Amino acid sequence: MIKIKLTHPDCMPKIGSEDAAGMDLRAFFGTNPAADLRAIAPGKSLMIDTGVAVEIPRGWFGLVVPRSSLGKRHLMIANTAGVIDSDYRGTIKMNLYNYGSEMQTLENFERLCQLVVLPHYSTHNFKIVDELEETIRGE
Amino acid sequence: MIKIKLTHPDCMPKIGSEDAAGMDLRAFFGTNPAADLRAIAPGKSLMIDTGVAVEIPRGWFGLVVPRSSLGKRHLMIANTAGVIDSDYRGTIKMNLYNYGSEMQTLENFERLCQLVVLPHYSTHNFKIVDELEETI
Amino acid sequence: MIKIKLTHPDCMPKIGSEDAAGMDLRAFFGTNPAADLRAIAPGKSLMIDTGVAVEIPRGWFGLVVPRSSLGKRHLMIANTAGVIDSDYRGTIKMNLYNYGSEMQTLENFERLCQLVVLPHYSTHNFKIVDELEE
Repeated sequence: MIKIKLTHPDCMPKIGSEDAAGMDLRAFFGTNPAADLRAIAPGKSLMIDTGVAVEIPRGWFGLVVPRSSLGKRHLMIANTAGVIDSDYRGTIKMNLYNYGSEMQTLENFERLCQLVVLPHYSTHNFKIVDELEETIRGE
Repeated sequence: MIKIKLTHPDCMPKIGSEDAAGMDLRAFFGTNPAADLRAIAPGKSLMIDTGVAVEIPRGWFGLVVPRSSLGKRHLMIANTAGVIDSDYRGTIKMNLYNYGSEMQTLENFERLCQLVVLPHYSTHNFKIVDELEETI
Repeated sequence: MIKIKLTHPDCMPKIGSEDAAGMDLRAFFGTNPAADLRAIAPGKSLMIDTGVAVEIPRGWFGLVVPRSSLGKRHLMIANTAGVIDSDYRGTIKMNLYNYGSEMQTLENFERLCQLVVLPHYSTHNFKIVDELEE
């Protein structure tokens, strides 16, 4: 199981169908009255908290990518894609960058990125060698 | 298996060796349009049909990313990477954005993006908790 | 296991905790003192050799994405993300594009991208179908 800890109950990611690859992470601007909206100007970035901390199982990791709706807004994750290790315990942040020409305003709890949980090879299970075994593709 | 449905036979993804991570998806502008080349200006985007609809096995999903040759052309997917759920049944689209400084032209049936099919954890197998466990 | 061939010993990817999803690929500019620093101006790109060639097991592949810290530097992989097939035997390259407004400089052997090794479905295990099930 993925264990999920929420800063506020409304940070709960949007769960899709049984077949969904991912769950939608939402902006969390806080609970104060002024937390209703935040704006990202063209060429600027904003570190957005999701209010979601996760315990991903050992052997898996979290991939954070934009929702397709982010594409129309010309927003991207500044570091392209978030990689959430299974030992990470803080809340997931989305550092969103405005590569378009118009200012983008976001609502509190708006769905912005997908969290997909995938398996990975153990990064300690490697061996340094002097030559690798050749293949037709090679290069 | 990956079930592949083609709008036109020339939409067939380019499948490489047994060891290839992904298959190459192609632009689809129609059978034989007069405008077989479409230009994308700097700062502009173009929604491109691949002509490819897939059924991906349950427990897996499709990741759509540019081919490496798009890097030199300064084209990205507007939403960075496509996420194709295993219950998606339309054709895959590539919304390509020109982030560079010069016009780029795409050709009908040109290979543009890779479709890699990857496993994912069930998004329903979660539990909300009050506190997370520290790490072993 | 993953087999790794390094052009120079200092190219060794940064290995993290046992839980780490990936290992950090480093810039490899050479063995020079002339190789200490490179600059990438806004709107420009630099093809960066990692000095790292890998033999990834069959059934798996390598995904190369920026480190989190590249986001603050407004550097991206020009082709968004690297896809390393299990039969690729050259060294991994990072073609880094400066999409921001400020100058960036990178040091030799500085950690830049994450390499994550993940399974992929066999692209030969497909059927061409007349019409799909909805």
